[PDB]
Parts: sequence; C-alpha cells; structure tokens
Amino acid sequence: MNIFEMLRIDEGLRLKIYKDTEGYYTIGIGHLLTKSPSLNAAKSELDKAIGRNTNGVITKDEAEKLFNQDVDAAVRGILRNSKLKPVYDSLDAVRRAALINMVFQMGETGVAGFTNSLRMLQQKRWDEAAVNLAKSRWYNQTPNRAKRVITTFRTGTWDAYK
Ligand SMILES: [Cl-]
Ligand SMILES: [Cl-]
Repeated sequence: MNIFEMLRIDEGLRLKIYKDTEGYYTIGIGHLLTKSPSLNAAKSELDKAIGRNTNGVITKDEAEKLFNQDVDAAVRGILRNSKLKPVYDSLDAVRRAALINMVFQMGETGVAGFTNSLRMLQQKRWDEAAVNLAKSRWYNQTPNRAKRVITTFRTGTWDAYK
C-alpha cells in the first residue's frame, strides 16, 4: 500500500465530471474543478487543466496525470507549511501518508486548522489524537473515510485499507 493506492481507494475514479460529497464539480481521482455552481465553469476549468477541449470527459491517463500532480502538490504544500512541516517530519512513513490524505481532501489551510490534534500527533499521543480528530465536521460529514484515516494515525499500519 502507498499514498497513491490509499487515495485511489478513498476517492475512486470517475472519468466524467461529477459532484463530490460537498456538491462540488470534480473529475478523475478526487480532482476538484470548481466550487462554482456552474457546469460550464467546470468544463472550462477542466479544459484548461487538460490542455484540450474535453467536453467533460477525460481518459484514464489524463485522470492519473492530474492525480500525480495533486499528490505532488499536497506533499509540497505540507513541506512549505510552517504548521504542517514539523508534524510531517516527526511522523513515520505510514502516518505521513495519513497526513497527505487529509491535506489532499481538505487543503493545507483546513488541516493546519486542527491545532490540538497536530500537537498530539507530534507528541505521539496516538489514542488521544484519534479521539480529538473525530470531534470535527470532517469526521461527521465523511465518517467512513475519516475512520480509515484516523485508524491509520492510531496504529501506524495500513490495516484499515486491507
Ligand atoms: Cl490543475
Ligand atoms: Cl465516508
């Protein structure tokens, strides 16, 4: 298991524009297009992202290419983030993937907002961090995915994904 297989399980793969759990236009493996209500604004973001006129449909290769960019960008955003970096540096390989997953889902700003949980993770207080992480909109809105990520932080294993 690795970050790509983990996120592929969590996000799925869709080759036609769709709406995410929040009602936003998305495509591929969790690639957010726009938060705007307009489908045309989404087709336009999509063509710009891909470099061709797509008419709302992409190929497997194109989805995977966006996926590779998004993972790379999540990692880079964590390392540039003054709040996230020290947490990331402190974690083992498995838990680092858990943190990348949360950033990929909610953005670096959102994750950097879980102040108390981050402090707990850095301190290696696994059980306490798991309890604090669950007291969130994130956990309440997407409980199955949240539980998998939370179990990954708690155990430092890929058990929840196998
Ligand atoms: Cl893009
Ligand atoms: Cl879920």
